[PDB]
Amino acid sequence: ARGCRLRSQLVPVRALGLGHRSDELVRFRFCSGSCRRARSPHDLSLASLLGAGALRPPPGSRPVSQPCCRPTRYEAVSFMDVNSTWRTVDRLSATACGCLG
Amino acid sequence: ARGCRLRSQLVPVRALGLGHRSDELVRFRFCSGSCRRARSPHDLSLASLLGAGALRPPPGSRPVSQPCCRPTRYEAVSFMDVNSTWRTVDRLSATACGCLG
Repeated sequence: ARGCRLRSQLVPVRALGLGHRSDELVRFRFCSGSCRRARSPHDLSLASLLGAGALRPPPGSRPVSQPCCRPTRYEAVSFMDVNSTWRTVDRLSATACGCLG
Repeated sequence: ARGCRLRSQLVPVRALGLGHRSDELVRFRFCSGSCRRARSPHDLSLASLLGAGALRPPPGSRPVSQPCCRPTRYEAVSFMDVNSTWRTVDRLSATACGCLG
């Protein structure tokens, strides 16, 4: 369950950051989880260096020592707005995940 | 400086987690930094949902909501071990970065 995989949850369209206020619930899918199984020699050494405190913190976010769990395919989310007009946002919801990079 | 880019530092071979203990340092390069401007519509909605606490937490790590800063190219690293034998690991060090999302 902690490993990289497709996740999903019903959420209101208004929470999607699309500028709409509809309370209609739509199933939003996304990717999250560990990708340690797909780590390369570079990744393992980076992980070891960080674990040993051998690396000085570069400016900004910490280096990721493994591929990131990201969508490999997407599908559109559609809904009716306040005027009963159909709206569609293409490729907004994930349909598959992978350990990329 | 906080944006995704190639980083570099001299590090002890012993800290690379290779099992081989050397005594010289090697130049190790990696990638780290932000990719916010590279967010896709999916990433933006995921970020909107996470920002509002609209998603229950999936087991393990939180989903990433922007491409990850990862290497796009690598190079070998070689070093002489404590018994005077040269060792090498292909593609151990990064030579270029990209916002892989």
